[PDB]
Amino acid sequence: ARISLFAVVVEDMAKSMEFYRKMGVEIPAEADSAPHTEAVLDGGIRLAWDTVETVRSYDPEWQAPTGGHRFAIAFEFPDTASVDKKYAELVDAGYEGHLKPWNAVWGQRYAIVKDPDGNVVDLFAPLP
Amino acid sequence: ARISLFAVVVEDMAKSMEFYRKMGVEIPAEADSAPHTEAVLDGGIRLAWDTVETVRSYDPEWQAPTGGHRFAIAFEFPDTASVDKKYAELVDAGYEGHLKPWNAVWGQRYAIVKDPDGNVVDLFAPLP
Ligand SMILES: CC1=C(N)C(=O)c2c(COC(N)=O)c3n(c2C1=O)C[C@H](N)[C@@H]3O
Ligand SMILES: CC1=C(N)C(=O)c2c(COC(N)=O)c3n(c2C1=O)C[C@H](N)[C@@H]3O
Repeated sequence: ARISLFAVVVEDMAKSMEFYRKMGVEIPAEADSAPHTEAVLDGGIRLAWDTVETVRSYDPEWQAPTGGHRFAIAFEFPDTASVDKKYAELVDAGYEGHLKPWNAVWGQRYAIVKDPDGNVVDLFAPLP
Repeated sequence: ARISLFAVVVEDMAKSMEFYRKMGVEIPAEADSAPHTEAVLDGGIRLAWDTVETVRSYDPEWQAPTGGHRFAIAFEFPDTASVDKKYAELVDAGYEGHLKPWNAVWGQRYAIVKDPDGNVVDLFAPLP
């Protein structure tokens, strides 16, 4: 078997797409009306989003979680200043800043925001 | 920016690695002792796991969620019978089967298991 796709459950497709569009993700046209949307990553792994309605049609037991994230999506920037700047742009836009940029022990400038559903999105670049 | 990595928070690295090894993922040697492990996917996107201890060193607010998944990892199989068989192998091994194989409305044989931490893992193949 091969990992082909990572999927995220969204309360509101259009609101989630606004966020991922801003992150730079290539979002299919008209995705705001879709029950399921896919973005294509290098190598052809897919990032997909499904509405809650969609999920409950085959997985009615689904309920949102509460509390911390089990997962994160990490976006790489071409330099460390770009991390700080994008963090600032996202907070401005009203997105939740979770952890302001810092120099991480593992050698990257790092910062953490949340998507509209509260999913963890990491911003990073390698340290000089 | 580019999506570079997807990260999962694990309570027990060795137990999570046993699971992902069984799914076919190429796991670095000695990963059971690591605070952070990465697997490489086509195109060079990384799948990473971090221990809870690791996460709390910079994100002490982290707590596990409760209830449903916000995310899933989807593995593709070369044919639909392989879905049923792998589902069975995983349940045998003691992993939680969440939804037994079915023919999904979107045109795939599909099944859902949970990893040791309760994360959702999809098994699928396209329908003839
Ligand atoms: C409308 C629709 C699709 N057109 C689709 O392709 C798909 C996939 C594809 O999944 C895979 N793995 O390729 C999955 N869902 C869907 C879905 O609802 C809902 C599921 N969450 C599932 O992931
Ligand atoms: C020990 C260790 C690393 N060697 C490492 O490389 C890394 C990354 C790399 O992340 C990126 N994006 O490349 C991230 N963490 C770590 C970490 O703890 C902990 C974080 N959760 C973070 O994701």
